[PDB]
Amino acid sequence: HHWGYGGHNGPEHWHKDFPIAKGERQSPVDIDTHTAKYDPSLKPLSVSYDQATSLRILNNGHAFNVEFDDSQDKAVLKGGPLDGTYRLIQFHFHWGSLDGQGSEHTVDKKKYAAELHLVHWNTKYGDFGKAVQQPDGLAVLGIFLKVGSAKPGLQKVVDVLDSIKTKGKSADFTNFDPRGLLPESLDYWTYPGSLTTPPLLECVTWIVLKEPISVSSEQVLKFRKLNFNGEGEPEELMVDNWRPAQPLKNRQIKASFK
Ligand SMILES: [O-]
Ligand SMILES: [Zn+2]
Repeated sequence: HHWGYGGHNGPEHWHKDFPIAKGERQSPVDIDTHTAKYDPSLKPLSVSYDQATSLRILNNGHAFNVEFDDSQDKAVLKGGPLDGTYRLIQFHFHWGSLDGQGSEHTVDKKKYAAELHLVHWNTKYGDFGKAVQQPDGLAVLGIFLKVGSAKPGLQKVVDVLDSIKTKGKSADFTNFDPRGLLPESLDYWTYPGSLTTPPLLECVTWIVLKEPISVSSEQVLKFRKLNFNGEGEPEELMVDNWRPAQPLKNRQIKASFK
Protein backbone atom coordinates (compact mmCIF):
# COMPACT_ATOMS: atom_id res chain seq x y z
CA HIS A 1 0.00 0.00 0.00
CA HIS A 2 1.22 3.51 -0.83
CA TRP A 3 -2.02 5.54 -0.44
CA GLY A 4 -2.21 8.57 1.85
CA TYR A 5 -3.47 12.15 1.96
CA GLY A 6 -0.51 13.83 0.33
CA GLY A 7 0.01 15.82 -2.80
CA HIS A 8 0.33 12.67 -5.01
CA ASN A 9 -1.26 9.72 -3.19
CA GLY A 10 -4.50 11.24 -1.79
CA PRO A 11 -8.21 10.38 -2.27
CA GLU A 12 -8.36 11.28 -5.93
CA HIS A 13 -5.74 8.60 -6.65
CA TRP A 14 -7.10 5.74 -4.59
CA HIS A 15 -9.29 4.32 -7.36
CA LYS A 16 -6.25 3.07 -9.29
CA ASP A 17 -5.34 0.43 -6.69
CA PHE A 18 -8.86 0.25 -5.18
CA PRO A 19 -11.41 0.51 -7.98
CA ILE A 20 -14.32 0.21 -5.49
CA ALA A 21 -13.49 3.82 -4.77
CA LYS A 22 -15.96 4.68 -7.55
CA GLY A 23 -18.57 2.22 -6.26
CA GLU A 24 -22.23 2.52 -5.38
CA ARG A 25 -22.03 2.61 -1.59
CA GLN A 26 -18.99 4.83 -0.85
CA SER A 27 -18.42 6.97 2.23
CA PRO A 28 -18.42 9.64 3.41
CA VAL A 29 -21.37 11.63 2.03
CA ASP A 30 -22.95 15.00 2.48
CA ILE A 31 -26.05 14.75 4.69
CA ASP A 32 -28.75 17.05 3.20
CA THR A 33 -30.84 17.63 6.27
CA HIS A 34 -33.97 18.47 4.27
CA THR A 35 -33.83 15.32 2.21
CA ALA A 36 -33.10 12.85 5.07
CA LYS A 37 -36.28 11.17 6.14
CA TYR A 38 -37.34 10.68 9.76
CA ASP A 39 -37.84 6.99 10.21
CA PRO A 40 -40.11 6.47 13.19
CA SER A 41 -39.16 2.79 12.93
CA LEU A 42 -35.57 3.45 13.98
CA LYS A 43 -34.68 2.68 17.55
CA PRO A 44 -32.60 4.44 20.12
CA LEU A 45 -29.02 3.48 19.74
CA SER A 46 -27.68 1.33 22.54
CA VAL A 47 -24.10 2.30 23.30
CA SER A 48 -22.83 -0.13 26.00
CA TYR A 49 -19.30 0.95 26.99
CA ASP A 50 -19.42 0.34 30.75
CA GLN A 51 -17.14 -2.67 30.51
CA ALA A 52 -14.84 -1.31 27.80
CA THR A 53 -11.12 -2.29 27.93
CA SER A 54 -8.88 0.18 26.10
CA LEU A 55 -5.39 -1.27 25.49
CA ARG A 56 -3.08 0.73 23.26
CA ILE A 57 -2.78 3.83 21.02
CA LEU A 58 -1.03 3.49 17.72
CA ASN A 59 0.10 5.97 15.07
CA ASN A 60 -0.52 4.00 11.85
CA GLY A 61 0.76 6.63 9.45
CA HIS A 62 -2.71 7.95 8.59
CA ALA A 63 -4.34 8.60 12.00
CA PHE A 64 -3.99 7.30 15.51
CA ASN A 65 -6.05 4.38 16.67
CA VAL A 66 -7.18 3.78 20.28
CA GLU A 67 -7.50 0.00 20.38
CA PHE A 68 -9.81 -2.02 22.59
CA ASP A 69 -10.06 -5.65 23.69
CA ASP A 70 -12.53 -7.01 21.17
CA SER A 71 -12.08 -10.68 22.23
CA GLN A 72 -15.39 -10.54 24.23
CA ASP A 73 -18.53 -8.52 24.26
CA LYS A 74 -17.37 -5.70 26.54
CA ALA A 75 -17.96 -2.47 24.57
CA VAL A 76 -20.80 -3.03 22.15
CA LEU A 77 -23.10 -1.11 19.85
CA LYS A 78 -26.66 -2.43 19.32
CA GLY A 79 -30.06 -1.05 18.44
CA GLY A 80 -30.60 1.94 16.23
CA PRO A 81 -30.67 0.53 12.62
CA LEU A 82 -28.67 -2.53 13.56
CA ASP A 83 -29.51 -6.18 14.05
CA GLY A 84 -27.28 -8.04 16.39
CA THR A 85 -24.27 -7.01 18.32
CA TYR A 86 -21.18 -5.08 17.18
CA ARG A 87 -17.91 -5.03 19.19
CA LEU A 88 -15.80 -1.88 19.48
CA ILE A 89 -12.41 -2.53 17.92
CA GLN A 90 -10.86 0.98 17.79
CA PHE A 91 -11.59 4.64 17.42
CA HIS A 92 -9.77 7.33 15.53
CA PHE A 93 -10.24 10.81 14.19
CA HIS A 94 -10.01 12.71 10.97
CA TRP A 95 -8.99 16.37 11.11
CA GLY A 96 -7.86 19.35 9.15
CA SER A 97 -4.95 21.77 8.86
CA LEU A 98 -7.34 24.51 9.98
CA ASP A 99 -10.72 24.42 11.82
CA GLY A 100 -12.70 24.97 8.58
CA GLN A 101 -12.14 21.44 7.33
CA GLY A 102 -11.35 17.98 8.75
CA SER A 103 -14.68 16.09 8.90
CA GLU A 104 -15.48 13.37 6.37
CA HIS A 105 -19.25 13.66 6.57
CA THR A 106 -20.66 17.10 6.00
CA VAL A 107 -24.08 18.50 6.98
CA ASP A 108 -25.68 20.70 4.30
CA LYS A 109 -22.11 21.04 2.98
CA LYS A 110 -20.81 22.29 6.33
CA LYS A 111 -17.39 20.82 7.27
CA TYR A 112 -16.47 20.36 10.91
CA ALA A 113 -12.96 20.71 12.33
CA ALA A 114 -12.75 16.96 12.95
CA GLU A 115 -14.76 13.72 13.08
CA LEU A 116 -14.44 10.81 15.46
CA HIS A 117 -15.14 7.27 14.23
CA LEU A 118 -15.88 4.47 16.72
CA VAL A 119 -15.53 1.30 14.67
CA HIS A 120 -17.45 -1.83 15.58
CA TRP A 121 -17.73 -5.28 13.94
CA ASN A 122 -20.62 -7.71 13.84
CA THR A 123 -19.99 -10.69 16.11
CA LYS A 124 -21.97 -12.99 13.86
CA TYR A 125 -18.87 -13.01 11.59
CA GLY A 126 -16.43 -13.95 14.33
CA ASP A 127 -13.54 -11.63 13.42
CA PHE A 128 -13.00 -8.20 11.91
CA GLY A 129 -11.45 -9.58 8.79
CA LYS A 130 -14.51 -11.64 8.01
CA ALA A 131 -16.83 -8.81 8.93
CA VAL A 132 -15.37 -6.38 6.35
CA GLN A 133 -16.34 -8.80 3.57
CA GLN A 134 -20.07 -8.49 4.47
CA PRO A 135 -22.62 -5.72 3.76
CA ASP A 136 -23.66 -5.67 7.43
CA GLY A 137 -20.17 -6.38 8.81
CA LEU A 138 -19.37 -3.00 10.50
CA ALA A 139 -21.17 -0.26 12.38
CA VAL A 140 -19.28 3.01 12.63
CA LEU A 141 -20.45 5.74 15.07
CA GLY A 142 -19.46 9.13 13.69
CA ILE A 143 -19.26 12.20 15.93
CA PHE A 144 -18.43 15.70 14.69
CA LEU A 145 -15.98 17.97 16.54
CA LYS A 146 -16.32 21.74 16.63
CA VAL A 147 -13.85 24.08 18.22
CA GLY A 148 -14.92 25.97 21.34
CA SER A 149 -14.72 24.73 24.92
CA ALA A 150 -12.39 21.91 25.85
CA LYS A 151 -13.69 18.33 25.97
CA PRO A 152 -12.40 16.99 29.32
CA GLY A 153 -12.71 13.34 28.27
CA LEU A 154 -10.45 14.01 25.33
CA GLN A 155 -7.44 15.25 27.21
CA LYS A 156 -5.96 11.88 28.10
CA VAL A 157 -5.79 11.20 24.39
CA VAL A 158 -4.23 14.56 23.54
CA ASP A 159 -1.64 14.27 26.28
CA VAL A 160 -0.23 11.00 25.02
CA LEU A 161 0.27 12.06 21.34
CA ASP A 162 3.81 13.34 21.87
CA SER A 163 4.71 9.69 22.60
CA ILE A 164 3.44 8.35 19.29
CA LYS A 165 4.54 11.17 17.03
CA THR A 166 5.56 9.06 14.06
CA LYS A 167 4.19 6.14 12.05
CA GLY A 168 4.57 2.74 13.74
CA LYS A 169 4.85 4.11 17.30
CA SER A 170 2.49 2.82 19.97
CA ALA A 171 1.95 3.45 23.69
CA ASP A 172 0.03 1.73 26.43
CA PHE A 173 -3.46 3.26 26.66
CA THR A 174 -5.33 1.34 29.37
CA ASN A 175 -8.27 2.55 31.41
CA PHE A 176 -9.61 5.09 28.92
CA ASP A 177 -13.43 5.55 28.99
CA PRO A 178 -14.84 6.35 25.57
CA ARG A 179 -18.13 7.47 27.06
CA GLY A 180 -16.41 10.79 27.73
CA LEU A 181 -16.22 11.41 23.97
CA LEU A 182 -19.99 11.29 23.40
CA PRO A 183 -22.33 14.30 23.07
CA GLU A 184 -25.43 14.63 25.26
CA SER A 185 -27.91 13.52 22.58
CA LEU A 186 -27.79 10.29 20.58
CA ASP A 187 -30.03 11.55 17.80
CA TYR A 188 -28.50 10.30 14.51
CA TRP A 189 -28.58 9.91 10.77
CA THR A 190 -27.93 6.52 9.21
CA TYR A 191 -27.08 5.19 5.77
CA PRO A 192 -25.27 2.19 4.12
CA GLY A 193 -21.75 2.95 3.20
CA SER A 194 -18.09 1.97 3.22
CA LEU A 195 -14.76 2.22 5.00
CA THR A 196 -13.33 5.69 4.25
CA THR A 197 -9.80 4.37 3.88
CA PRO A 198 -8.50 1.83 1.47
CA PRO A 199 -9.60 -0.89 0.94
CA LEU A 200 -12.83 1.12 0.84
CA LEU A 201 -14.95 -2.02 1.41
CA GLU A 202 -18.70 -1.53 1.26
CA CYS A 203 -19.37 -3.14 4.66
CA VAL A 204 -20.49 -0.29 6.94
CA THR A 205 -23.72 0.83 8.53
CA TRP A 206 -22.93 4.51 9.21
CA ILE A 207 -24.52 6.09 12.27
CA VAL A 208 -23.64 9.82 12.40
CA LEU A 209 -24.64 11.80 15.53
CA LYS A 210 -26.38 15.10 14.89
CA GLU A 211 -24.87 16.86 17.98
CA PRO A 212 -21.19 17.71 17.67
CA ILE A 213 -18.86 17.63 20.65
CA SER A 214 -16.80 20.75 21.52
CA VAL A 215 -13.10 20.50 21.81
CA SER A 216 -10.63 23.33 22.42
CA SER A 217 -8.36 24.87 19.85
CA GLU A 218 -5.40 23.67 21.94
CA GLN A 219 -6.73 20.09 21.81
CA VAL A 220 -7.02 20.03 18.03
CA LEU A 221 -3.68 21.88 17.63
CA LYS A 222 -2.09 18.94 19.36
CA PHE A 223 -3.58 16.49 16.83
CA ARG A 224 -1.89 18.59 14.11
CA LYS A 225 1.61 18.07 15.55
CA LEU A 226 1.57 14.39 14.73
CA ASN A 227 3.49 13.08 11.72
CA PHE A 228 2.46 10.86 8.85
CA ASN A 229 6.10 9.94 8.40
CA GLY A 230 8.27 7.52 10.29
CA GLU A 231 10.98 8.38 12.88
CA GLY A 232 13.73 10.54 11.50
CA GLU A 233 12.14 10.97 8.06
CA PRO A 234 11.32 14.37 6.51
CA GLU A 235 8.57 15.77 8.77
CA GLU A 236 5.08 15.71 7.17
CA LEU A 237 2.48 16.96 9.62
CA MET A 238 -0.55 14.64 10.05
CA VAL A 239 -3.23 17.07 8.84
CA ASP A 240 -6.11 16.77 6.34
CA ASN A 241 -6.50 13.03 6.77
CA TRP A 242 -10.07 13.11 5.54
CA ARG A 243 -11.69 11.72 2.41
CA PRO A 244 -14.19 14.18 0.82
CA ALA A 245 -17.85 13.49 0.35
CA GLN A 246 -18.71 10.86 -2.33
CA PRO A 247 -21.77 10.53 -4.49
CA LEU A 248 -24.86 9.34 -2.66
CA LYS A 249 -26.24 7.35 -5.63
CA ASN A 250 -29.15 5.18 -4.89
CA ARG A 251 -29.13 5.65 -1.13
CA GLN A 252 -31.41 6.99 1.50
CA ILE A 253 -30.23 8.75 4.64
CA LYS A 254 -32.61 8.15 7.55
CA ALA A 255 -32.98 10.34 10.65
CA SER A 256 -33.77 8.97 14.13
CA PHE A 257 -35.40 12.23 15.17
CA LYS A 258 -38.47 14.05 13.96
O1 LIG B 1 -11.60 6.19 8.33
ZN1 LIG C 1 -12.49 6.95 10.02
